[PDB]
Amino acid sequence: GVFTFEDEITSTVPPAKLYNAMKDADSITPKIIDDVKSVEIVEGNGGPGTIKKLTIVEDGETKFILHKVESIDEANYAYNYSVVGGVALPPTAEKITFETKLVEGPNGGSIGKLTLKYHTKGDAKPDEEELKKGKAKGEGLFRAIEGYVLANPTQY
Ligand code: NA
Repeated sequence: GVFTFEDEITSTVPPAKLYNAMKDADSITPKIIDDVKSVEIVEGNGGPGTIKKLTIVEDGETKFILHKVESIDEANYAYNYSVVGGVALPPTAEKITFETKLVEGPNGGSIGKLTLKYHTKGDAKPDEEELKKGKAKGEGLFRAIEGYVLANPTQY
């Protein structure tokens, strides 16, 4: 089964810029996140369908996460990707998607929804903590991306 959660948020950065930064996740993430060290394309051209491998060190031990790029709606400032392998997936959970949608803000800010789709195996329901870890993680990347942009205004 699949279980969906939606969270709403705002940013001072206009959505067009956040979106650009969002598309450049491979580049930025290793810089902003201490534990992320690299992102490599395994197969695909960076578009939807692409499979990526993230290398991390956590508590000094190297680990791998596997991502799939789900869709892109540039006109709509939407960037979606799923965690398809690695540390975030318990056996009941087959995948976890993170979707980010941005809309025009009142103050030349961005209005955005973070959607988490938790796909479990069979009738299993999501673990409470995994869900909590996943929400924090989604929100975390968004903030990190926002931070990079504030730090560097003209890059995007
Ligand atoms: Na790093």
